[PDB]
Amino acid sequence: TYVDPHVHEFAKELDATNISIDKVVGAGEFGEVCSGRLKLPSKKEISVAIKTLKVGYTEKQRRDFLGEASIMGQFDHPNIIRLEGVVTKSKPVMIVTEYMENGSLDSFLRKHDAQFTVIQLVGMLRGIASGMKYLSDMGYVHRDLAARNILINSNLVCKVSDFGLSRVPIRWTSPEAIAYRKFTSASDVWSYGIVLWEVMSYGERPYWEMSNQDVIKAVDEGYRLPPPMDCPAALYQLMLDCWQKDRNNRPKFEQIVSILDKLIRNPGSLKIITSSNLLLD
Repeated sequence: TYVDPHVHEFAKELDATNISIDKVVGAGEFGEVCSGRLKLPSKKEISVAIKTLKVGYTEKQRRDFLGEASIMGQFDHPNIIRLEGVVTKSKPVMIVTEYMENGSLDSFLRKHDAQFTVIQLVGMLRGIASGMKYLSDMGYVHRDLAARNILINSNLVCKVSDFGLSRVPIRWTSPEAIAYRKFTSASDVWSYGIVLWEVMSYGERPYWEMSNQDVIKAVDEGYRLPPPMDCPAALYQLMLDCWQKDRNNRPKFEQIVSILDKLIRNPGSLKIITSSNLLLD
């Protein structure tokens, strides 16, 4: 079980002598983002992502910044970004996480439109579902599950990131969560359906640039995102199931993992294909 903080309980204090910065990767919400190397206590050296808190931060910025680490540090799963530790006893304050060579999944897929096999895409999707199954098992609702918040490593393994918004983005949010803030693991399953569409669409924006008001109304009326080009029937059906109006009828993450595993095991089933406008379901 996840425990809501809203920390040294769940984050290791790293010695900065063990951190080296290699590359600066622009700015983040709270400070700079870079990558580098971390020397572990066993002397092994690994690549890491490093984020710092800006000079002259406010106490609220510090709390929000480190709050993400206190959440991430609760999880230890191959499809959830690993927290290596924090530096708080010296400034700038830092959060150190596993390095992901290929960055955010949506921007990565946009660079490689139609360049992966359907089995490669399903492998990515299975990793994301496995990470979500763990988070939901822990009682955590993500609330911001989207391809931009999944990171992908050199071996194409996808891992859930960005713990800033959840606890024990209209296009990605379930209708009930929009209507009255009913956030549950089933609203994360809705979001997963959107990520499934993003992946199969190679990082197309869900609902493109539709007015937010129209995204809300259309989805409420029963309209759904259309099948991506050449989308396996099984995967479009999975999207539709994740997008059931009644949250009790959506699959659980465990079922999603199971569905994907069966597709990986019988790849011929992916050969059955479905045949900027929404479809009435």
